[PDB]
Amino acid sequence: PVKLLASGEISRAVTVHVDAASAAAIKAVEAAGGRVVLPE
RNA sequence: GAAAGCGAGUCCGAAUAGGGCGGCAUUAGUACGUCGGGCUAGACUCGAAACCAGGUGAGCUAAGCAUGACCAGGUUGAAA
Repeated sequence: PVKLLASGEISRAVTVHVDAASAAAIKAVEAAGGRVVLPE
């Protein structure tokens, strides 16, 4: 499976479809505008 | 990180000392080739004494069995 990690900092609206993400990765996509969709 | 796992953080720990990593001030790989070296094969070439497998030999020699052959001449003089 995939994973999102907080390294880049430009801020933009993005909708991510990863299988998991780090605390500061989710709390970075939302703060910049956008949703992170993790399955059931 | 032993792992679960967490993630530019993570591991010991009960939070503060530190290991390893990131940013590093910071630069990049991958495929094929030729060459250096490594590993694995007989591994630069040549050489054992030996160990193991299957077979060949008793026409030599050691013996055994079957059936044949051989021992001039002279001396001594047992029992009965």
